[PDB]
Amino acid sequence: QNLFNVEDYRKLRQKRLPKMVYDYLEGGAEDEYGVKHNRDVFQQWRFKPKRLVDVSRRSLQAEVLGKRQSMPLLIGPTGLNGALWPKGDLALARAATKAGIPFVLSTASNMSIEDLARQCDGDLWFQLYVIHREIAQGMVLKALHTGYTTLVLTTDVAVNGYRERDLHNRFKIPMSYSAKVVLDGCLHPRWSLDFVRHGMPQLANFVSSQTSSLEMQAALMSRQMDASFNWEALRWLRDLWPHKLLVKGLLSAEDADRCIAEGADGVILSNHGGRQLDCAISPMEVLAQSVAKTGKPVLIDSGFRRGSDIVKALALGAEAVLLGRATLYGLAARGETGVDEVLTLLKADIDRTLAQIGCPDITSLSPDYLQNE
Amino acid sequence: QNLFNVEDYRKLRQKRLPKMVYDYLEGGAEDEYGVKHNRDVFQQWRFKPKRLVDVSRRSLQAEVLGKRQSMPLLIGPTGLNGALWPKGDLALARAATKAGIPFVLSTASNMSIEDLARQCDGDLWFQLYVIHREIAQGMVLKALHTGYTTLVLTTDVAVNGYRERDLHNRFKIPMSYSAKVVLDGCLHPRWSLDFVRHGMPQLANFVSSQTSSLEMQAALMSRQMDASFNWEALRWLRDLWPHKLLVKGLLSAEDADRCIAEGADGVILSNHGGRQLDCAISPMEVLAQSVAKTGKPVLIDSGFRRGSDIVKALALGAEAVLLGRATLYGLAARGETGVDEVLTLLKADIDRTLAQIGCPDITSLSPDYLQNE
Amino acid sequence: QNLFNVEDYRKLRQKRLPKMVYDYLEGGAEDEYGVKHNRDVFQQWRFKPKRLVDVSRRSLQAEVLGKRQSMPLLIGPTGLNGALWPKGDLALARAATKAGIPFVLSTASNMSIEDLARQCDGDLWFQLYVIHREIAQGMVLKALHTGYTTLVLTTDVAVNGYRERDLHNRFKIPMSYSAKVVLDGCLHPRWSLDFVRHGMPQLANFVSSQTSSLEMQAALMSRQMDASFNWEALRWLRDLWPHKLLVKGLLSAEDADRCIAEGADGVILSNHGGRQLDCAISPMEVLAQSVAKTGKPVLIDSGFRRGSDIVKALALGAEAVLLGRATLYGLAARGETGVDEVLTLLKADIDRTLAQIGCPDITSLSPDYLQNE
Amino acid sequence: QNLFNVEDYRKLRQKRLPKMVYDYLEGGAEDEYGVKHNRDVFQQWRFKPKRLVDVSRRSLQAEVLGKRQSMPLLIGPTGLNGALWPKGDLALARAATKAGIPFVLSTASNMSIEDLARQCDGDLWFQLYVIHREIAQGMVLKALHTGYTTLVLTTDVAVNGYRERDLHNRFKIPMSYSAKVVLDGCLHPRWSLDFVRHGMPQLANFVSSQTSSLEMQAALMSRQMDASFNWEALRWLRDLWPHKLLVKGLLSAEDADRCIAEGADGVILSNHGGRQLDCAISPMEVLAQSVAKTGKPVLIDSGFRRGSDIVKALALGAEAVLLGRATLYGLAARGETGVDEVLTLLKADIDRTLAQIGCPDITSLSPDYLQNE
Ligand SMILES: CCCCCCCCCCCCO[C@@H]1O[C@H](CO)[C@@H](O[C@H]2O[C@H](CO)[C@@H](O)[C@H](O)[C@H]2O)[C@H](O)[C@H]1O
Ligand SMILES: CCCCCCCCCCCCO[C@@H]1O[C@H](CO)[C@@H](O[C@H]2O[C@H](CO)[C@@H](O)[C@H](O)[C@H]2O)[C@H](O)[C@H]1O
Ligand SMILES: Cc1cc2nc3c(=O)[nH]c(=O)nc-3n(C[C@H](O)[C@H](O)[C@H](O)COP(=O)(O)O)c2cc1C
Ligand SMILES: Cc1cc2nc3c(=O)[nH]c(=O)nc-3n(C[C@H](O)[C@H](O)[C@H](O)COP(=O)(O)O)c2cc1C
Ligand SMILES: Cc1cc2nc3c(=O)[nH]c(=O)nc-3n(C[C@H](O)[C@H](O)[C@H](O)COP(=O)(O)O)c2cc1C
Ligand SMILES: Cc1cc2nc3c(=O)[nH]c(=O)nc-3n(C[C@H](O)[C@H](O)[C@H](O)COP(=O)(O)O)c2cc1C
Ligand code: NA
Ligand code: NA
Repeated sequence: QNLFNVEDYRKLRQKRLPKMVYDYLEGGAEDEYGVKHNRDVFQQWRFKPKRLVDVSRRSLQAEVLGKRQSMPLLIGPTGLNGALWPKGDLALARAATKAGIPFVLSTASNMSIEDLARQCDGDLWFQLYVIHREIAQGMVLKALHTGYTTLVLTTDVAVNGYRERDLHNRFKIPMSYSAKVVLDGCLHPRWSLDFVRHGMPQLANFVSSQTSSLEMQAALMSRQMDASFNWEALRWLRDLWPHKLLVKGLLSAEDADRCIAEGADGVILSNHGGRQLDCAISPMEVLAQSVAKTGKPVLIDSGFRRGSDIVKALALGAEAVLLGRATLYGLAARGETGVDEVLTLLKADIDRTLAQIGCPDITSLSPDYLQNE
Repeated sequence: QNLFNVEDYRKLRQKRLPKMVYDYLEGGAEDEYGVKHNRDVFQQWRFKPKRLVDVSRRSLQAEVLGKRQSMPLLIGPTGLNGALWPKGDLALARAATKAGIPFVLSTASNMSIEDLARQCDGDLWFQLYVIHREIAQGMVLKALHTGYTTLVLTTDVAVNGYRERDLHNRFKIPMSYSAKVVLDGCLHPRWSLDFVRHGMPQLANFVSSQTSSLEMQAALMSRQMDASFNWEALRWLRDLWPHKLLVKGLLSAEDADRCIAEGADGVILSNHGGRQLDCAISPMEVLAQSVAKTGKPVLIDSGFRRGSDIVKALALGAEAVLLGRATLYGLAARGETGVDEVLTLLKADIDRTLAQIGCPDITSLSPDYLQNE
Repeated sequence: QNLFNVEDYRKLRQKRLPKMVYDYLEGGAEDEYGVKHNRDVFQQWRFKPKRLVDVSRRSLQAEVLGKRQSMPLLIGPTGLNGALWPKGDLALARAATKAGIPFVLSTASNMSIEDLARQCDGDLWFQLYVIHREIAQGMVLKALHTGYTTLVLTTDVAVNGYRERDLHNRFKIPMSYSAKVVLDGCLHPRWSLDFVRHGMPQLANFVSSQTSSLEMQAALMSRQMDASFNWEALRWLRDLWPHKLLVKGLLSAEDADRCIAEGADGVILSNHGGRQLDCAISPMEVLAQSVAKTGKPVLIDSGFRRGSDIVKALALGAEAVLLGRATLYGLAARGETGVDEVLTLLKADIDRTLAQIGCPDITSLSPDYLQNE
Repeated sequence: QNLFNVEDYRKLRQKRLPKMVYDYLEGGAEDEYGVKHNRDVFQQWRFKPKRLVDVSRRSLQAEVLGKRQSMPLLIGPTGLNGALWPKGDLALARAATKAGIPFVLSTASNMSIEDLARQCDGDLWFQLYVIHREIAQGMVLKALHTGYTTLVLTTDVAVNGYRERDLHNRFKIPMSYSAKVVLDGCLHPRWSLDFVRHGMPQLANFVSSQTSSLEMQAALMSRQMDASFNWEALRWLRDLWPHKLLVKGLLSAEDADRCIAEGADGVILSNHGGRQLDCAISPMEVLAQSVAKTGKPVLIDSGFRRGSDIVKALALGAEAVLLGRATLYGLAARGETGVDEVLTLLKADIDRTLAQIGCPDITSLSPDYLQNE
């Protein structure tokens, strides 16, 4: 284990995964100015430590939507985790659970709402795309009836982002074979062996006797995307769903406030990890405004790789941070154990950062610890 | 092939064109800080999407100078397109009309005012350089009588810009042969064959028994450039031309306002794609100001390569964007089909961008969708 | 040789030291954005020279904590200098005294408090880490009774910084052998020979019959670090120590002011040379503010390599600058002579800088000689 | 002649000159952040052209210190031009004269005050270092008696800058032979042949039967530098010199104003081409302030390579721009003809720039043509 940070796991993923799958994981939209901006924006703050503060007893635990967890991270929703590691959705969820944090299941998961709730008893969240009311109500109810605590509505994939790595690779659900496909698979024998042994992953929440192939399932899922979803549909969802409701994919304090007005319990500021709109702002640019404007839980993702990144968001008011690629690196490098190791480092990293800035209780973070640069 | 954006066609044009011709198309003035700045300035804005907006039915069509077109782009005027592809002016013109947008013919075209109007029935514009009243009145009249709808006066080539790529290549109108020339032509057989079969392109609006070679046509054209053209000459032109009149090459709101005061119907903010003055501002720096100061159509060019670039200019108030090199890459790679394809990508790209930022009708764009950085 | 500045000695140290030891000396925390920022920040000021000032007689001497020295530098505290050169602590100490400046011995030195005082008669300072009162009182007392004039309390190593060079190299106190270790030692025969002849360096202030190996000494030292050290413990130390007391590792004027309030004689602004917290501010960002807020001696370190760096800190109000790596490069390249030489270059460099900016007496420096940029 | 700008001549110099001489010409002080800043600062302004202005008749001529010249450039003072080209001082002066502009002779020239006035009838300036009154009065009077019109006092070389290229090369007046010297001379046969044919250049203003070698002359010149020269000595000089007096090497409006108060007719803002103090401001940073503060001629140098650079200084108020390296490139590349060609380009370049920004009369330049960026 010569692995000391998230980036060491990224490097390991790139060796195990075929170029085509790594490009699906790593790529962003168009020129990828956005993913770069998602990282660079964190250099806009530096730390002003408070010295001679007793930090001998540190606590990372905190309340997210009124419920205590061991640190303010979550494993956020990502589709097709089964391309990365067998039963990857369950790997992630078990690691989140051992680490004391929630896991968010994707509409596009390779393991169904119900199979995951049957095999793991952590705090499971479900994320729903913007889709047409009928089959949406079908998923929401399966999540209700199996004990999912909070529902996430992702609003930033009405239409698909223009990801040119996937276009250059021809990475699309009807795959077939190719000079490049076979070659890519052959130079990555560990993954290909895993792939033959276990088979093509399925869009498990679209499976049935009648839609029994991936090509069939994806076609159904894209037919269900609803680019007309508006504030009215959100009220419909608020009324259908009795527990915690969050709106994901927002990039303004104004939309954040409107979501709360229509009944949301909180929001997730996000640009989908730079995968949807290359020239979108980072959510860090509207965090403090959205926190000040709403007074309700503001969570955030997009670009987080280091404990200092996370700490900066928490000091500006964020209730918690969702990990996408960071823990996905652990998954495809080393499976469920990889995810455990990444969360173990990030916890140690957050904990070390709190020590060095003189703030022993994570809930007492504030901009006072930041220099604006 | 793998052609998914404008840059992929640049790569393709660079392979087909001989180095000297590629350098005439691509180059800018002196150090080329200006062409660089023309691209970089677009990073001064990022997008704040509005979510939970119905974007299932999008419209790109808009009024330019009171006339509806399918999207707010134009193929702007560029000279010597016949160096890029046989009958290059008509190719560009036929593609613009299929796509539903105007095409602007250059004073320096390889096909004459009249011959283009006899071969294309789109919305044709004519651009006139600052030149001496006599032969200017001649071209203006040919254009009026052949049904051109709009006249644009280009005001930024009083003197020739200092383009050091052409100087180092010895790319000048008395060409002759050389070790390098022949070598360049021989390494580009598709283009050289096209050139041998079809001959030396000619300045078609300067052809006559007396100026029967390209050298004589260019000698005449540069002797006709009139660095004294002032506000008086503009009024003279305004009285001579009864239809829509635009002034191109402005880089201040004050000059824009004066152009409107002297009867112009609108302006084109431009620095000639960085080809005339390396240290000129980008026209994006004075776009919002010119829109507020004149209240008349403000169009713009210089630097546009991505749909996101175009959308940012439209949200700051521009009526439309003219393309120079972007559609010239398609022309020089694959002719009229290449041009079609580039316009097809840019229309889809603009449309996708509108979807992602939550603005379904292009006419409702505003700075509200922008963050200034 | 061709040794004309500090960087030339870095190049020389890098050739003699094995890669693992060079990485312990050179490395910083995590991404090393901090060490980079420590250098770059000096570019935020440029010089406005005053001309037609008589600068024929220049003086570098100045009062630090009321005591005259030949120039306003100190060799600050660094641990494990014996890894760089035999008797490295004494070499540094003997060179400082020849140059007329204090030397600060580290808690983590390879030569004991008492043995250094028996072998050098300069102005010796002792730096104490934040540790448990019992053995702290022991070292403080050894230093008082052996004639140390100043005590500095380093407050920024509650927890160890995350230095990934050492982790990737497996550079840890239970070392052992390896393919890479032996290879590294064999490619650096001068250093390896020195190491074989002289043995494993020891934490000399933690030596006893029971902690008779380096592993045991380091085990003891890290168990003695006291993350609870607070303002109360500082008063305790203030009463225990009768002479000059400084607090090192501060990064705010507010903490500086509190340190003065609790009896300290001055402070050292520091981020431990970027080794503890990658995203910490440079202390130059809070230098002028700390000087104005306390009105007491404000010293500084972190990033200094050029005489111009030093002069800029002095014009903003700093009483003196401590050197870490700069004089360690001289030590590891050429021992006590290397250290002498580096101090000789830096004194000449400071003196030349004063000549060029028209300020003949170092004590009259002021921001008036600076432009903020 | 494939030479279209100053940089093409720099490239040519580097091939003809031995590395050691090129490094003396090109190098700056220490890290050479200063020369880089001297270039980069010009990117802080861009141009806002005025359109539809009659620029058919352009004039470059202007008054410098009340005397008309053909363009507001000067060839400024540089020592050891005879290392670059035989009788280089006379080459430069003849080119300045054919181009209609003054030439400034250096104290450190390879041709004496009197020999140059005997062989060229242009507008000759003399620059004097800060030196001890006696031999200074000897040079000032020779310049007076031979018709030099203006005297320049250079105040920024009290002590020598720390130029590490010269230190690495051992480029010092007692040269001798060496592995590197002979090798350098052998790989540059054109220059070495020139050097044997004509001999070691001499500090011609320090020549006599008694100080008849370069080693003797340089020793005398460095003994005469007077780091005590102050405002009193300046008044002495003002009284000794009856014609125009300028003070060179200033970097503040305050010193500029003081020079005028003590009788100077104007100042030259300069940092000696980045050769004296790496971290000095560019003089462009205090140009507009010095122009506004004094109301007397403010000239400038340091960093000028392009006509746009020059134009920007003139629009901020500068009376004229002195060239150092720019015309020295022409000299060592191609002798007197090289200097002619460089000035011909720069005139064409200034003239083209005025056309493109719509300002036909150079005296009507103003900040109105600039955008601050
Ligand atoms: C405009 C909208 C377009 C829709 C965009 C949809 C993009 C989604 C990408 C679909 C990829 C389907 O995910 C599927 O995963 C399987 C197993 O995990 C992998 O399987 C495939 O890739 C590997 C690459 O070496 C090959 O060895 C294998 O033979 C091939 O079938 C691919 O990853 C893909 O077949
Ligand atoms: C601290 C202050 C130090 C004082 C600084 C003084 C630096 C000044 C540099 C002095 C160089 C004297 O300039 C003199 O020029 C002659 C002819 O032009 C050149 O002559 C020399 O260089 C060339 C290099 O190839 C050799 O071939 C030749 O044999 C050698 O003598 C050198 O340039 C130098 O000898
Ligand atoms: C491969 C991949 C698949 C994703 N799938 C989904 C998804 O199915 N549903 C969703 O709401 N967000 C999805 N996301 C977005 C993440 O939830 C999250 O917003 C993003 O990854 C955070 O950016 P980061 O990767 O830099 O941490 C996906 C992200 C990636 C990288
Ligand atoms: C090869 C080339 C030729 C051009 N010729 C003309 C021209 O003849 N008349 C004109 O008004 N503008 C001309 N232009 C400028 C363009 O009309 C347009 O202003 C510029 O290309 C826009 O910048 P862009 O290439 O970055 O899109 C030319 C540009 C290029 C690159
Ligand atoms: C190898 C090394 C060891 C150090 N050891 C100590 C130490 O033991 N105690 C301490 O207070 N500071 C220690 N420091 C920090 C230095 O005292 C000083 O604050 C820092 O080196 C200044 O930055 P600079 O290297 O850029 O000059 C150490 C620094 C280095 C590089
Ligand atoms: C090789 C060289 C020698 C110089 N010698 C002198 C000199 O003897 N006296 C003087 O006043 N300035 C001298 N200068 C400074 C120039 O006069 C001028 O200030 C500087 O070169 C302008 O910067 P630039 O080279 O970027 O144009 C010298 C500059 C160079 C590069
Ligand atoms: Na299910
Ligand atoms: Na003389």
